[PDB]
Amino acid sequence: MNIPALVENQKKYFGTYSVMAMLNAQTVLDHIQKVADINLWFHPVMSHLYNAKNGYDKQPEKTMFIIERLQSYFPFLKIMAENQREYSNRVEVNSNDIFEVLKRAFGVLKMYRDLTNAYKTYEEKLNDGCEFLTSTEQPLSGMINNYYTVALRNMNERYGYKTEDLAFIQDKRFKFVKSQVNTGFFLSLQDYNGDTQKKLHLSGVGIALLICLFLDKQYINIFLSRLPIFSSYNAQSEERRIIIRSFGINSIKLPKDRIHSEKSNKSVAMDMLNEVKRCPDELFTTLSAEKQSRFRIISDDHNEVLMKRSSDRFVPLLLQYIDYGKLFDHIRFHVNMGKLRYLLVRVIEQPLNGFGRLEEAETMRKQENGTFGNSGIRIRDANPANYPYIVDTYTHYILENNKVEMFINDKEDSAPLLPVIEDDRYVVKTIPSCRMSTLEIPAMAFHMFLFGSKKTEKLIVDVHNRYKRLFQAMQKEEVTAENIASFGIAESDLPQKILDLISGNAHGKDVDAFIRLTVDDMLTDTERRIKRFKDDFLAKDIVLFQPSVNDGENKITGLNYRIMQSADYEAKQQFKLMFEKARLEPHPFLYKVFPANAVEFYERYLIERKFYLTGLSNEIKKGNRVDVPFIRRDQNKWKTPAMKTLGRIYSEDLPVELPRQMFDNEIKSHLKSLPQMEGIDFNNANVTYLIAEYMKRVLDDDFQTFYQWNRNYRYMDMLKGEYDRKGSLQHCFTSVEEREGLWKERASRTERYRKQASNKIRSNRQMRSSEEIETILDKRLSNSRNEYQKSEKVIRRYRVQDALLFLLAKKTLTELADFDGERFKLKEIMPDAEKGILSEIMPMSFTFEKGGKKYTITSEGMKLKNYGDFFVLASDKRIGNLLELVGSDIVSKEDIMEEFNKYDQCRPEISSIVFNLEKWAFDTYPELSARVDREEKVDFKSILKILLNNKNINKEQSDILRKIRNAFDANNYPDKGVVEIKALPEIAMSIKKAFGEYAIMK
RNA sequence: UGCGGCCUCUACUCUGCAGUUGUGGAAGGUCCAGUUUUGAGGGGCUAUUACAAC
RNA sequence: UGCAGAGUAGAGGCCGCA
Ligand SMILES: [Mg+2]
Repeated sequence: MNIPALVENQKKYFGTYSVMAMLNAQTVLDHIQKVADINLWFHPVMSHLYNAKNGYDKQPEKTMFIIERLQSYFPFLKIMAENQREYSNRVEVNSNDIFEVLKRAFGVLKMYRDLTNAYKTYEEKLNDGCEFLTSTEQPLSGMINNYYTVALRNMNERYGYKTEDLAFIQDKRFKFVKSQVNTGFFLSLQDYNGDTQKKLHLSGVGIALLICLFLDKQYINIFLSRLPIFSSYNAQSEERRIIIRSFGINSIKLPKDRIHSEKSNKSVAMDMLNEVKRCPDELFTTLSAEKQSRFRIISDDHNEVLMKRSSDRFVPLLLQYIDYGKLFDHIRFHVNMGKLRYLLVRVIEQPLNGFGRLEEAETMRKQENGTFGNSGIRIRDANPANYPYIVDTYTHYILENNKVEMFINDKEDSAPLLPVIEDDRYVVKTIPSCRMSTLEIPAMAFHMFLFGSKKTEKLIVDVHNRYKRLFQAMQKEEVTAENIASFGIAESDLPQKILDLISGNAHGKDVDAFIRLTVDDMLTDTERRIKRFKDDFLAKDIVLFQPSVNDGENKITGLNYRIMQSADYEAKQQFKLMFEKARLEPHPFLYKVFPANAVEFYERYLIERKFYLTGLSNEIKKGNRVDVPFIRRDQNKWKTPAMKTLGRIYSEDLPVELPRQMFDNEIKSHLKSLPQMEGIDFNNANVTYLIAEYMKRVLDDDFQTFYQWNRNYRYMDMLKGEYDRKGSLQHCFTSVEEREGLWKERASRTERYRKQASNKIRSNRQMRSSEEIETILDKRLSNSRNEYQKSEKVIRRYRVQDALLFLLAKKTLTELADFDGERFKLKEIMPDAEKGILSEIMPMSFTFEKGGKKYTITSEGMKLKNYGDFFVLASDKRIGNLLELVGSDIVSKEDIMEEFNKYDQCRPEISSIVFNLEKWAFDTYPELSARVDREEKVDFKSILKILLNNKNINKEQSDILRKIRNAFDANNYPDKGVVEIKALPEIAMSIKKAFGEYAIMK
C-alpha cells in the first residue's frame, strides 16, 4: 500500500498536526487517569477498559466513569462506538466497543505520525495483506467513512444547513451498483492506495479527517487551509466553510486549565455590554435558521463564535457591579468559599458559606500559608493524616432556587464573615439576614439607577427592620387587627398564617383529608403500575414506607441507600439478608414479599402494596383513624399555628423573605415628576413597562433590534391551522402582533385544531376509544400552550434586564475612561456591532492568575466588542512559558496575538528543518540505510547521536536542537537560556532562526 | 425505479424528576382561566432556597 | 449521571399501486 499523495506532498503539515493530534489524545487519557485514580492503547485508562470487558469487573463505578468521560472529551466516540456495537446482540455500548474504536484510531494515528515525522523508515505495516492493515487500518477506514455519514447529519442540527446545501457532498460520496463508495469523489475518505489486493484504505482526505478529530477548532482551520482538498471552491465559498465545519463538528474537547481574572469596575462594565449583545437562549430556540445565523460571528482571530447566552447572568453581573463599586455600606451577599471534608467508611462534607464583597472574601479565603481564613485547616491543591481539608474553590455568590441571600452589617466597612470551624468537623454557619427573589433584582437595579445605591440600600434595610419589628411583636403577643397597619407592611406582603391568626381563622392542614386522598391516589397508581407491567422506584418507596424514630436517625442513610438501589439458595438468602440488616420499626408490607429475581420481587411488592392500601382505604371507609403511613401527625404542618411560636421561627430560625415590588412606589414617584413621562397612567404601569417607557421617553432609546424578529411556537402553529401536502402542521414564524391576535381567537382555533387532529388519530388502528383521544389532545394543547406563555414572559424580562445592564455599564465607562458616551443607545447594540458603544476604542488592561503566577495584558486602544480576546490569550497553554522568556509579566495584547500567529507559522517550518537534517544524515552515513532495511527504530535522537559521535555536532548544539524540537512538538516555548531570543513579537521567529542555523553541519 | 401505509432500530433538540429528620408556602416552582406581549393581578397545589441535628 | 413524553432527520423489513 502506498502513502497517499496528499500526505506525501504536504508531509510537513501532516507531520506537524499528527504530532499535535497524538499529544492531545495523551493529554485527555492522562486527565482521566488522574481524576479516576486509575502506544496509547497501553495507557492505564485504556488497559482498564481492555481488562474490564474480559475479567469480572472489580470497580464498575470506575469503568462507567472512564466510558462516560471518554465520550465527553472525544465526542466522535459516541458515533463510532454505536457503529462498533452494531458491527459486533446487546442493546448498549460496552467497554469492548470503546476499546476497539480507540485502539484502531490510535494505531493508525501513530503509524501516520511516524511516517510523516521521519525522512526514511521502512514501514512493514504498509505491506499489502499484513496484520496491521487487515486487523487495524482497513477496519478503521470503514469506520471513519460511516462516522462521516452521521457527522454530516449533525451539520443540519448544529448550523441549520439544508439538504440543498450539503448535496454537493451527500449526493456524491456513494455510487450505486445494484451501495459502493465513490473513490473518485474529491472528498472521498477511502481509496485503494495502490493495494494490489484491492481493499479500501484511508485516503489522504481520510487521514486528514482522522487527525482533525484530535485537534482544536483553531488548528483544524490552520491545518485544512494548507491542503488542496476543496476541489474548485474558493476561500470565501460556503462549500469550503461546510467542509471545514464538517471536520470539526465532533472533535476533541481538551480539559481547560484554571484561570482567575481580576475584576474591576471597568471589567464588570465590559462584562455587561458583552452580555447584552448576545441572544437569550429562550429567544434563540424560537428563531428561524437565518436569524439564528446572525449570532454566529467571526472574531478578530478568524474564529466563529456563537453569540448566544449560556444562562441568565443578569443577577451575578449586578452583584459584581455592587461589590466592585462599593455601592452598599451595610449589605453583603451570600458567598460560598469551598467545602470542608472530614473522614470519620464515608467522608462528610460541609459548605463554607459566608457573607462579604467577593474580592474581600476571596482575599481572606486563601492565606499565604495555604490555609483557609483563620481556621488553620489546609486547602487542598482513606489516609486519616490527609483529613480534614478544604476543597479549593474561588469565592462565588450562592444563587440557588432563584434567590439572593444577604447579611446586614450594623457598621460600615465590616470585614468578610467567614464561618468558624469547630472540632475540625462542624462548620458554624450564619442564617442570612434576608432573602430576595431574583425576579426582584431588575426593579432594585432600576431604583439604584434613578436614586443611587445608598438610597437603594437604606430602603432594603428599612423593609428588613420592619419585618423584624413585626416578628418581635408576635413573640410578645402584641399583634392585632387593630394595630397590624402600624407595622408598615401591606396585607399582600404578610404570610397567610399571620393573616389567619389576626382574623381568627388559624388552622392546620387537615390530616385526615390528606391521608384519605393520599391512600386513594397511591392505590390507583399501584394498579396503574400492575397493569402497565402485565401489558429507583423501589428504593424511594421502601424508604417512604420505613417508619421514622429518634429524629429520623434509624432510616436508611446515603451510602446504604445507594447500595440498596443498586442491589441459587445462597443468593436468595443474601438478597433477603440485606433487608434484615436495614431493619425493614418494620416496613408495613415488605416481610410478606419474603425472591428469585428483581422482576418477581417488583411484582410481589406491587401486589402486597395494593393489599396494604386496600386495607387502609377500607378502614378509612369505616370512619376509622389509621396512623401507620409516612404521614406524621406531630409535624406543625398539621397543627394550628400560634402567634408566639411562629413569631420566634420567623425572627430567629429563617431569613426574612423580602417582598416583591419593594421599589415600585419610589420608582413611580420619581418618574411622575419627570415631564417626559406625562402621558402615562401610573395606575396600570408595572416596572417592566416603566423601564421600557423610561428608555423610549427620557432617553430616546429602544431595545435591541433582535427582540422584533419573528418567532416560532408549536402552540401558535396549532392555532394557525395550516398543513402541508401529507397533512403535517406547518412551522410558522409569527410577529408579536400576529400572536396577540391568534391568542384572542384561541377558543375557536383550538376547536378547529382538535376536530382535525382527532380525525388524524382515528386513522391509525392501534389507537382504536374516543375519550382516549380527547386525553391525548388535552395534554398536547396544555403542554404547548404552557411552553409558549412562559417563553414569551421570560423574553420580555430579558429585554428590560438588558436595558438596565446597558444603562449601568454606560454610567461606569462615562465616568471612568473619560470616553464620550451619552450619544450611545441600546438599539445600536448587535452581536457583531459596527457602530455605537461596542465599536468605541478604549485602553484596556487584563490581569489574571494562572498556575500560581500573576500576569497583565494591556492594550493602548481596543474596541469594547473585542474584550473577549483576553480570555482566549490567557487560556492559551503557551502564555506561561512565553512570558517566562519575555522577562515581564506585563505585555501588550497586540504583541501576544502577533507572537502566537508567528509561532503557528514557524511550527511546520521546524518540521521541515528536521526533515532536511535527517536527509543529510542518511546521505552521509550508510549504516542507517542498513538499520532501516533490517527494521530497527531510528529516531531524531539516534541521528543526533551519530552526528555527535562522528563530530558534526557538539553536545551544546545537540542539546539545543533536542530542546527546541521538543518545545515545538509540545506546542510550547523552550525554557529560558536555551537560545538567544529577540523581543515580542519575534520570539518564535528568533527560535526558528536559531534552529535553522544549528542544523548546518561541520 | 417512483409513491402511500404499518412495524423495528438509531441520532439531535426541547420540557419534567433524584440520602434521612426538623422548620419554613410574605418567596420560588407548577397547574387552572373570559389573566399578562406591562415577571402585573386572582384561584389551587407544592418544601425548592437555607439552617440545625444524624 | 439514570428515567419519561413530544417534534425533526436517517436506515432496515413487509404490502399495494404505476
Ligand atoms: Mg406583589
